[PDB]
Amino acid sequence: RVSPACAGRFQSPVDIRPQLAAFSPALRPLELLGFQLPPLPELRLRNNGHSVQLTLPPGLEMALGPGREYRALQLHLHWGAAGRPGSEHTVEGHRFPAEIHVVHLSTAFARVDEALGRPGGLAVLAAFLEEGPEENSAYEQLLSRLEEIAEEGSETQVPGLDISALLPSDFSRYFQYEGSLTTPPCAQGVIWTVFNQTVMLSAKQLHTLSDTLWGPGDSRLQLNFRATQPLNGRVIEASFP
Amino acid sequence: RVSPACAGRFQSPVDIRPQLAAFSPALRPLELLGFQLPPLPELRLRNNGHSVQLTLPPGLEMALGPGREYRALQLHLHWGAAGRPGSEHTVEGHRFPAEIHVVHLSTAFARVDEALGRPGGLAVLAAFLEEGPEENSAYEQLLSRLEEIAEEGSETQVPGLDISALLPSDFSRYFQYEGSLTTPPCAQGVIWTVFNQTVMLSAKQLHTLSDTLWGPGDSRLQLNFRATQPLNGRVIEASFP
Ligand SMILES: NS(=O)(=O)c1c(F)c(F)c(SCCc2ccc(C(=O)O)cc2)c(F)c1NC1CCCCCCC1
Ligand SMILES: NS(=O)(=O)c1c(F)c(F)c(SCCc2ccc(C(=O)O)cc2)c(F)c1NC1CCCCCCC1
Ligand SMILES: [Zn+2]
Ligand SMILES: [Zn+2]
Repeated sequence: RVSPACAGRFQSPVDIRPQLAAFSPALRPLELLGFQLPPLPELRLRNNGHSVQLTLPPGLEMALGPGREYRALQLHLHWGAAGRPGSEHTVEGHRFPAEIHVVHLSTAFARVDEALGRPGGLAVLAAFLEEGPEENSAYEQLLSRLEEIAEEGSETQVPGLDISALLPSDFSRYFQYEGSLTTPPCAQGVIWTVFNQTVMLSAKQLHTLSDTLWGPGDSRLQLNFRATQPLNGRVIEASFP
Repeated sequence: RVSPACAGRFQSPVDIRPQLAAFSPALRPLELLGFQLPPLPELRLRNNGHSVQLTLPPGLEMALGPGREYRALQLHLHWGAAGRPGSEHTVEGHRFPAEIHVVHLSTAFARVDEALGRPGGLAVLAAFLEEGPEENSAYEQLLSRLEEIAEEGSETQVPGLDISALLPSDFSRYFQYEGSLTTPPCAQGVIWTVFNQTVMLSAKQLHTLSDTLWGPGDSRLQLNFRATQPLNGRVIEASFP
């Protein structure tokens, strides 16, 4: 009730139906610069009670295309529980075990509050997390620290790492649509890019993610995804036919 | 010299090469509501020395897509001289006799100065004017008042008119890209939408447009178009296959 933007017509997340997506060959491969960080200075990894977030340093540049430039602010995760998936986006009604969001600010804006609700002011890179056979070493750097931040509102410093190693290797094949933040204030104008390729974590890693953190009260931080929102006439674009 | 933004990477106008345009079926028909203005109140028509400009009232609403809405501010024209075309955009190297620009402000920005340089802050609808056998009634309402404002800096008031009648037939067929103002300050982040189809004016009308107005000094106000700029990797989109 408190935030009217959460009742907007063009909200996220959405159910991606690839057959109804529009092939748009203007959608070129995503470009990331400066994501391969040195170990120092350290970054802050926080259990904010709704997700686990990693705050990103200055100098991480992302482009959705020529002239569509962004700076990375933060990344965070959405996940489920034992035997329950918890991605935000779905594909043909299928929910994936978890989802990573890397949130960026258009280089036309100095602050988030100026970008909120402005077209293209914020851009999110989203990838699904699925079970694979191997321990994912980039994820392990964060997941091995969740026990330190089990309590709601706690944080810890972690060394810099290759942030791009938390995303799929295929930056060419993706869906793109305009939507909203998935937490209040649910501001619209957010460009969502959802990778075709998924990222693989071990079963143990997925369990660590869903079973370690606590939220508000004595409740487990689990199932922290927003319900699917209707496209309401928006057409999802795809970078591939 | 005065405006370094004019040497930016993502400037307008550009040469449109339809075979290299990217078709995206997500580009829906343009929606223009409130454009059928009544005779009163009257509108300001001004020779500002670079173009002739019609100030538009509040209530002219335009959408480039779902939730991507705009309000029209003004329109103005670009033209050549006797036996010389003066459109700004070109199509496969062909320059048309003239070009009309309807400039709009995004409904996420209260002021033009906030929108300048921000992606999608300003949106321009552009149409080519070419020679036809018949006098165009819509354009005559404006062209017949240019003699009154021949001197640089002079202005008059004209009755309200159907602004949409100045535009081409099919609102589903257009090209679109992101670029700049074509005059200082050459601000980037402008969404340009160029109709596929043209509008037709008589040879007398086109002569009236190019031969009536005076600029700065004792110069005729003619050939008021900027040179073609490189795409620099931008891909022009098309709303039709
Ligand atoms: N999917 S999402 O991008 O909308 C998103 C969510 F769905 C989220 F659920 C979250 S976590 C909840 C918001 C929050 C709460 C507390 C704190 C803190 O105490 O430090 C920080 C954040 C979350 F942090 C984000 N992303 C944030 C949204 C906040 C405003 C925009 C800029 C940062 C991205
Ligand atoms: N093609 S374009 O849209 O870039 C464009 C031009 F190429 C133009 F050439 C123009 S006219 C030149 C700018 C100007 C000069 C004086 C006055 C005045 O004293 O009233 C007003 C305007 C012109 F007005 C516009 N459009 C205006 C750009 C300048 C003002 C900021 C944004 C509104 C659109
Ligand atoms: Zn999120
Ligand atoms: Zn213009």
